[PDB]
Amino acid sequence: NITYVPAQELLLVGKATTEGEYFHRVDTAKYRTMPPTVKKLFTNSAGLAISFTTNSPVIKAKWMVPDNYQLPNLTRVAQKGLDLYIKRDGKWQFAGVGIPGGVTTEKVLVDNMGTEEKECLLYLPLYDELKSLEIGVSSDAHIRKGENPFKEKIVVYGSSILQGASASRPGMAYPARLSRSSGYNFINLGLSGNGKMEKEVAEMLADIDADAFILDCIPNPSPKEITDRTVDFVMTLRQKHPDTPIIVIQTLIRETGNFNQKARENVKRQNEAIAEQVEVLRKKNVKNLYFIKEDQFLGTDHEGTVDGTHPNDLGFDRMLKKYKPAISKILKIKFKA
Amino acid sequence: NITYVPAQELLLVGKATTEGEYFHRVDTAKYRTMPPTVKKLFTNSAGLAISFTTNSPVIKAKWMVPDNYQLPNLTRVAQKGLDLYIKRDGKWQFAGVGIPGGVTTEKVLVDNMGTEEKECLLYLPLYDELKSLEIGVSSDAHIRKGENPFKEKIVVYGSSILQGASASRPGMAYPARLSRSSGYNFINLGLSGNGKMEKEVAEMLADIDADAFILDCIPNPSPKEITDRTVDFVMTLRQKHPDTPIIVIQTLIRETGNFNQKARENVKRQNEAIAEQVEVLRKKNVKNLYFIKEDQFLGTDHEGTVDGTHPNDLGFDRMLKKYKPAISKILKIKFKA
Repeated sequence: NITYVPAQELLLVGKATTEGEYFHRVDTAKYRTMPPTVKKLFTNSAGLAISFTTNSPVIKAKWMVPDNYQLPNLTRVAQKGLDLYIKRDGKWQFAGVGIPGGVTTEKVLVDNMGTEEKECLLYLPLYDELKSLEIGVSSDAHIRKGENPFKEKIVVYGSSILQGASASRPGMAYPARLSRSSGYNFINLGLSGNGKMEKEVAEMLADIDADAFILDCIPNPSPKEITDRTVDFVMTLRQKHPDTPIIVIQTLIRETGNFNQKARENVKRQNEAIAEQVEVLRKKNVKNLYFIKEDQFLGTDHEGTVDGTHPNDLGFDRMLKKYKPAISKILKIKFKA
Repeated sequence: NITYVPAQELLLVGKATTEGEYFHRVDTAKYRTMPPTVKKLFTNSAGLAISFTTNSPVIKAKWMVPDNYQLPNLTRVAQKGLDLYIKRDGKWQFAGVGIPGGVTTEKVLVDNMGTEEKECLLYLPLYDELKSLEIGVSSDAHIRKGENPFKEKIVVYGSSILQGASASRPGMAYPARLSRSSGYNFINLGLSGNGKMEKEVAEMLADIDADAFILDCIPNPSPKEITDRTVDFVMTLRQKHPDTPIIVIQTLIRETGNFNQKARENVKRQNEAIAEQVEVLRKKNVKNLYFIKEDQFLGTDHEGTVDGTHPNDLGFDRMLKKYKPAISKILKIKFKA
C-alpha cells in the first residue's frame, strides 16, 4: 500500500528562478535567443532536487525520462536516475538511489528505515529531462513539503564537467557537494559542450537574483572565443549586477594532454587566453572580480578522469579540496571539515 | 594509413593460466562443473590487459563486444571499453580510453604523441566479453609484443566489487590499481553476484600456480552460506597449496545500511559469520591464514558508492588506502607512496 504525491506538491530546490517548465533549469521559451543546443541542455534537471519530510519506512519514486541516448562516459544513474539524501546528526547523508530503467521507472529508493520523522532531499537527473516524478510512501505515513535546505543563490556557469560528467550519481555533481558542505545554494548551470560565453546566455544569467557568479566556463570555448567573448560576457553581468562577486576559474588540465601534445597545447592556450582577458577586465577596473588559477585540480597521478576530460568522483574530490578554500576566502563561506 | 595487429600477437597480462579462449579469464570448458552464471562471468575480460611497445604517434583500437545489456550502475567505458596506460618516468600513467559504441568499435585511443618508443598497457573490458581486439599504429611505425609488467600471481577472488563495479574505466578496477602501485600481478577473479564460495570454484582456484590467494568474497554469500562453505573452500585450496598464503577480507559496510536497517543487519551477520569460520579454521590449525577485518573501507561520509553497494572511484581510493598496508604487512609487498 503505497501513496504517491507529485513532486510539484513538494519543494523544488536548486533552481535559479521559478520560471518555465517545472523540472527545467531555465525558461527556454523566455530565453529563446540562446543557441538551440543550450536550450535543450537547460531541459536537463542537473542540480535540482526535491525537499520533503516523511515518517515512512519506505520511499519509492515513479519517474519518467524520455528514451534519449545514454552517454557512454556516464552511468545511467547519473544521467537518468535519482539520488536520495536524508538529514541525520545535522548532516545530509546518502540514503539510496533510483536506478533508472526505461522511460517510466518505479523503484524503491530505501526501505526498512523505521518510522521516525525524516528530512529528505532527492536529487534529479543530471543529463536528461525529467518529465514527471512522484514520491511514494506507506499509505499510513505522511509526506509533506520540505524546507529549503540551502541559503542564497550562487550561480555556477560552465561545461559538461560542471553539469556533472562523470559523477557516479546525481548528488555527486560538484555543485551539489559544495551545497551540502556549506549550506549555500550552488546552482548548476553547466552546459555539456556548450558553455562558450555567448552574450545571449550572459543576458539570461544577469537576470538571476544571484549572490555570486562563478564562471567555470573555460573548458569549452576555443582560445579565440575566450579572447573575443569574455569581456562582453562579464560586462553583460555587470550591467545588471554592479557589485555581485564574479569568480573566473581556469580550466582543469585535461588528462588527455598527458600524452596528446596537441590537446596539451590547446588547454595551455585556453588558460593563457582567459588570464589575458582577466587583465583586460582589470584594466577596465571591473569591481569584485576574482580569478582562480589552476592548481593541480585533479591531483598528480593522472587517475582522476573517466575519459581524459571528465572527472570521476576521485577527480571531483580532489577538485573540491582546491575549490573550497578559494571560494571560502572570496565569498566568506565556511565549508564543513 | 593505419596498420592493425591482433592482440593475440602481443602479450596478454593478468590471466591466471594460458588455458581456454584467449580473452576469457578461465577455461570454462575445462571447469564445466562451476555454476552456469559463474562460467558466463568468467567470459568477461576483467583485469586482463595487452602489453606492447610502439614508436607510433597514434594508437587506435578495433574491438568487438557482443550487444549485451549495459548495466545501469556502470559506465559503458568500464563495461565494454578499453583503458590505455603508457610508462613514463618509471610509472604506468593514464594515456587514453577506448569509448565503446556498438558491437564493433574503431576509435583513436591517443594521438599527437610524437614518435619516441613507448611501453603500453591496454586494459580490457570489465563486464563484457571481448570477441576480438586489434591495435592500430601508423603504417611507418612498428608495434611489438611487450614485456610482462608485473611479477608473480596474486589471485583475488570475490564479488562484483572486485570485478570492478563501479570503477569509471577498466584500469581503475582495484586489482589493476594494486598491480600498478606494487609491480605485482593481482589477478581479478571477481564474479558479479556470484562469489559464493562454491566448492567447484575452489577446485579451479586451487589449480592456479598462485603466490597468494586473497578471498574478498564475503559480499555475495548469505550468512548461512558463509557458515556452510568457508571451511570446505579453504581446505580445498590447502589440499593443493599447503603453504600459499590465504588472506580473507571482511565485506565492506554497504552504504545501503546507512538507513536500511535490514541491509545493515545482513552485512553485520555476514561479517560475524566469516569471523566465526575463521575461528573454526584457526582451531583446525590451518597454516598461513590471515584475516583482514573491516576498517572504514569506504571512509566515514557515506559518499563512496554509486548505489549503496558498489564503490565509485573515491570509494575504491579509500579502500586501497586500507588494503595496501594490510597486504604489505602480510605478503611483504611494497606499494609506491
